[PDB]
Formats: sequence, C-alpha cells, structure tokens
Amino acid sequence: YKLICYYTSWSQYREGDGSCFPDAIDPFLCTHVIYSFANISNNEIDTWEWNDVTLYDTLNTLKNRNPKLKTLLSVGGWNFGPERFSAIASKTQSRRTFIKSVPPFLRTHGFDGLDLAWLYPGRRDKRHLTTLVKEMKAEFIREAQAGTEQLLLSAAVSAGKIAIDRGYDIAQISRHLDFISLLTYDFHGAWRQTVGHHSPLFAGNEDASSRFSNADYAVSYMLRLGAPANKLVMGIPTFGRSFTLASSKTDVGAPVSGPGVPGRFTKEKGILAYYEICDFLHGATTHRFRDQQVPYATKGNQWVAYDDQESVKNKARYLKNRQLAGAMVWALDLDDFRGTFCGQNLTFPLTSAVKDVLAEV
Ligand SMILES: CC(=O)N[C@@H]1[C@@H](O)[C@H](O[C@@H]2O[C@H](CO)[C@@H](O[C@H]3O[C@H](CO)[C@@H](O[C@@H]4O[C@H](CO)[C@@H](O[C@@H]5O[C@H](CO)[C@@H](O[C@@H]6O[C@H](CO)[C@@H](O)[C@H](O)[C@H]6NC(C)=O)[C@H](O)[C@H]5NC(C)=O)[C@H](O)[C@H]4NC(C)=O)[C@H](O)[C@H]3NC(C)=O)[C@H](O)[C@H]2NC(C)=O)[C@@H](CO)O[C@@H]1O
Ligand SMILES: *[C@@H]1O[C@H](CO)[C@@H](O[C@H]2O[C@H](CO)[C@@H](O[C@@H]3O[C@H](CO)[C@@H](O[C@@H]4O[C@H](CO)[C@@H](O)[C@H](O)[C@@H]4O)[C@H](O)[C@@H]3O)[C@H](O)[C@H]2NC(C)=O)[C@H](O)[C@H]1NC(C)=O
Repeated sequence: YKLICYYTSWSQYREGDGSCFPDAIDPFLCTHVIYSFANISNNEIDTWEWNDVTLYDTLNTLKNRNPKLKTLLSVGGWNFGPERFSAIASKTQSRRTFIKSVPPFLRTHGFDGLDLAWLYPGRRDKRHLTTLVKEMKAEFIREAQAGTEQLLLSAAVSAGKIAIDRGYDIAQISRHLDFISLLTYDFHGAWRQTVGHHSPLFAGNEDASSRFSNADYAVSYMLRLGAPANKLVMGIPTFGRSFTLASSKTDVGAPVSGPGVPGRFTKEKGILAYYEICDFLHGATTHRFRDQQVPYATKGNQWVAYDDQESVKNKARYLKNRQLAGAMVWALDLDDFRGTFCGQNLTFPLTSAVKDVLAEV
C-alpha cells in the first residue's frame, strides 16, 4: 500500500505552533511525500517561494533517515490558473519546452518525480492533457537511459463525475501514470447556500440527488472508466470545511449565510485544520451521519464538516476492500503534526490512523 502525503509551501508562515517546516515530518510515516506547489515561468518549471530550494533540501534530507522514502514536486494547485496549464499544453512547442525543463530541475533538487495538479481541465483541454502526460512520461523513460532511477509521474484528479467526464480520458492517462490521486474531498463547500459534508464515504439515503458526490461513487466510476485499481489512490482530508449557520437549525439541509469564521492559525474563511478542529470541539456538539459515515460539529452559529480517526480508519478499510493502490492525504501540515492539540499524545493522529489500517492485513 502506498501512503501519499502532501506538504504545503505556505504553512511555514503560520504563527506560533501553526508554523510547519519539512523537518517536522516523520520520515517513516508516508511512502511518498509531495511538495506543493511549483510554478511555471517562461514555460519552465520553477520555484514558488523565496526559500524553496532550502525547504526542498530540508525535505529531501528525510531520505537520509529513510532510504525508501520517495519525494515528488507538484505543479499547479487550486490557486494556479487552469488557463495557464491550458495555454502551455495546447501548443506542441511550449509543451515540449516545459516537459524538457522538468527532469534537470527534479534531479538538481533531489526529487524522485513530478505530480501534476491541473485544476481543472475543460472540455477543450482533454486532448492536450493526454498529450502532456504521454510526452512527459516518454521523456522520463528517455531520461532513465543515463543510468538513473526513472522519475515518477502522478496526477491529482477531480472526483466530480461531471469534471471527470468533461476533461479527462481516464483510460489513456492511466497507462502512462504511476498513480492517480482521487481528490475525494471537495464535494460540498463550493459556495452553495445550505449545509452538507465535503467528504462522505457513502451517498446515504437521505436527501439524495447528487448521488455522485461521495467517495464510493467516484472510486466505482474511475474503475468503470478504465483506471486500474493498483494505480488509484483515494484522497483523505486532514482539514474540515466550516459554515456560518443562517438559523438555529443544525440538521441536513439547514440554510447557510456563508463560510465559517477563520481559524486562529490557518486564517482562511471556510476551512479549519484538524488541530484547530480539535480545539473547536471543546464545548461543541458532535454528530455523525450514519449513512455517509462522517462526523460534523456545531458550536454557536458555526457548523463544521470534518474527518476524525474513526472516519479516516473507515475510509482506509473501504479502500483496502476495493483493492486500491493506497491512500493520499491532504495535508501533513493540517494534521496535528506537533501532537499537542488533540489529546492522546500522537504526532500526526489522522495520518497515523490511516497508516495503521494499511499496515494491517
Ligand atoms: C477554497 C476552495 O473552494 N478551493 C478548493 C481547492 O482548495 C481544492 O484544491 C485541491 O484541494 C486542496 C484543498 O481543497 C487545495 O487547497 C489549497 O490550494 C491553495 C493553493 O493552490 C491554497 O492557497 C493558499 O492560500 C493562502 C492564504 O490562505 C496563501 O497564503 C499566503 O501565502 C503566501 C506565499 O505562499 C505568503 O506570502 C509570504 O509571506 C511572507 C511574510 O508573511 C514573506 O516572507 C514571503 O516572501 C511572502 N511571499 C510569497 C508570495 O511567498 C502569505 O504570508 C500567506 N498568508 C496569507 C496572506 O494568507 C498561500 O500562498 C496559498 N497557496 C497558494 C499556492 O496559492 C489553499 O489554502 C489550499 N487549501 C487548503 C485547504 O489547504 C489544493 O489546491 C488542491 N489539492 C491538490 C491535491 O492539488 C479544489 C479541489 O481540487 O476544490 C476547491 O476549488
Ligand atoms: C510564477 O510565474 C509567473 C510567471 O509565469 C509569475 O506571474 C507573473 O510573472 C511576472 C512576474 O511578476 C509578471 O510580470 C509583470 O507584469 C506587470 C504587468 O502587470 C509588468 O509591469 C509592472 O512591473 C513593475 C515593476 O517592474 C511593477 O511595479 C508594476 O506593478 C507592474 O507589475 C511587469 O513589468 C512584469 O512584466 C507576469 O505578468 C505574471 N505572469 C502571468 C502569465 O500573469 C509569478 O511571479 C511567479 N511566481 C510566483 C507567483 O510566486
């Protein structure tokens, strides 16, 4: 089983305990650690933060303590304009330019692979996405001839039915990619005036209608479309999405005024880190959708949809039962990495819970 974990570039800037640097990562926790995100300048991959080469270096030293650990650099991300990927990929010339610039960059900074996070490809992009993947892999195969271990190519893919149908030729890119990370956690939060969980495992017979917005459907779909199970990796969130209630109602379908109040450390309306959620639970009412098998909490007028050790162990069992390649976690720096916010003294409680199930039979 693979355990793919993302570490974000911008987490170093959070104040106090929220600050997270690469050396806080347990080397033996995941099998693959992906650094987010790289930029693209002059059609070449490039750094993003002023100190990335130092952090790249700190992250890759982890391999001195654990030789089996693989690291990858991810390009793209939500805040990355998909138009930019679109323009680079639709022109054979700028596409070859970006592709050719990737291996030397990865080899200089000690990475073992590239992760593609184009979010998201439209109907007019499908054909070019397939090309970027093909040519990128061909180039990695070419590059291994020099006697080095071949570079890995992976991609983070939307788990939304319409998004998949619209921009991805799953059967094609599946044969060229080493693994595919299913983003099974942004199903409900897309500013949509009402309450709901963003990462349910199952559909649940109540208020069913977007029968497609749950992990079980997304996995089943990807498999029907042609992706091999041994290359699929299910995404497991380490954060929660919050809402500000518009009334005293707390059950499903309850109206919402907008996103939740920022977290003290993450300072971003709408989301909370697992460690902030831990603090938040004191004096809150915790509920759990049986059908969807995920929890939520309320306090005053705030409503939070999140994942705990139990829902995360549950998802890991599901994933083993369908024989997938493993799990993907977003993100290490949103988990209780210091291990001093959630109680039972454990560093990375959520990710460790996923690791324990995977390590079981
Ligand atoms: C919200 C929503 O609806 N979107 C979701 C998507 O998120 C989702 O995408 C996938 O799933 C992840 C979670 O859903 C998703 O989220 C993450 O993506 C973006 C980036 O792509 C993250 O954006 C953060 O936002 C930060 C602000 O909150 C911002 O922080 C600022 O960062 C800069 C530098 O990075 C700091 O500047 C530096 O400051 C110091 C001094 O302070 C100086 O010394 C430096 O020189 C400064 N200069 C610079 C520029 O370096 C600044 O301090 C800091 N603070 C501020 C002002 O707040 C980050 O920069 C920015 N990151 C980027 C790259 O833009 C989101 O926060 C992430 N969300 C969560 C949650 O973590 C991923 O993109 C994606 N994952 C995968 C697998 O790819 C999609 C579904 O895919 O669904 C929705 O669209
Ligand atoms: C990620 O890579 C991106 C490049 O592909 C890059 O985004 C930008 O990259 C350039 C660097 O800033 C931008 O260039 C500038 O654009 C402005 C026009 O608005 C021009 O005029 C001015 O320049 C003045 C100083 O010289 C400044 O005071 C003014 O405010 C004004 O900006 C500049 O001369 C310059 O050309 C690119 O336009 C932009 N790329 C795209 C496609 O939009 C990011 O910088 C890079 N790293 C990150 C985001 O961390």
